[PDB]
Amino acid sequence: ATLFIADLHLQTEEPAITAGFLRFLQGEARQADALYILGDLFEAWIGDDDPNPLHQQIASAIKAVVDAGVPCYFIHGNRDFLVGQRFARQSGMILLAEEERLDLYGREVLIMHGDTLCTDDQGYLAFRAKVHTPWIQRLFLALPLFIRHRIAARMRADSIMDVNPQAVVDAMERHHVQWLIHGHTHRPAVHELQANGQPAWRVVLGAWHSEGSMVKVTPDDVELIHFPFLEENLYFHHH
Ligand SMILES: CN(c1ccccc1C(=O)Nc1ccc(S(=O)(=O)N2CCN(c3cc(C(F)(F)F)cc(Cl)n3)CC2)cc1)S(C)(=O)=O
Ligand SMILES: [Mn+2]
Ligand SMILES: [Mn+2]
Repeated sequence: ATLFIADLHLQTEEPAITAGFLRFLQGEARQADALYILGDLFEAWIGDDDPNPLHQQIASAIKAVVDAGVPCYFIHGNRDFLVGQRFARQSGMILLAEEERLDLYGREVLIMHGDTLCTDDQGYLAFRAKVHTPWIQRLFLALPLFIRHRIAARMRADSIMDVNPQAVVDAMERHHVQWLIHGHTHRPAVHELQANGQPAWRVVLGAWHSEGSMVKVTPDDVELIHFPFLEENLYFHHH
């Protein structure tokens, strides 16, 4: 089986989510054929030179899954678009483009973070166009670390709408697929539509707010799965 997760929004202020992700990496992830992280792994990112210890802890935990034989892939989200090749090397992850077409046990499946499907939010799209401009990224990354931290703290306070239906059909027909997996919208669901004159499905991941969420693809089915962060130890009413 192949696993997909997204929108964990890891941050030091939310240690329970970090604990849940480490348990996931130590258990379920080790049995997968591959692990895809479709964006928003971190709540924020200001560059791979950030000494934030959470970054090194996450990188080591993912690297252990990679060393165990499970290839791990990453597509950027709107929160962590500055994740670069230095962190990819530390974690063992492979960085993918904003859109990729996968063969999963015969299925042609398109994957993306999903924010590019939100073509009605012109305000966010203008932000995305700016922060994805290469010279703007290079200029920001050249700033001192403490300056970048101050900018990000203010910009987070300065800065979710849903996808546009026609944008979904356009992407699914551009890639000629009947399956699409994405996150960003934080609305876990399975939507049936029509693309390429045939039934098609858009599978949406959930954010790691109170419980975990993943999509598991097998040769036989597609599974949207919700699970608790930590080991809920059972313990023991009247008639
Ligand atoms: C969907 N959302 C939005 C909806 C509408 C609009 C935006 C978003 C949105 O995604 N905003 C957002 C994303 C990441 C962070 S950040 O803290 O991680 N960080 C990243 C690096 N970053 C700069 C800064 C610059 C420069 F200073 F030059 F401007 C350049 C460059 Cl290249 N990167 C500083 C900030 C902070 C805010 S929403 C509800 O916010 O989630
Ligand atoms: Mn998200
Ligand atoms: Mn997002």
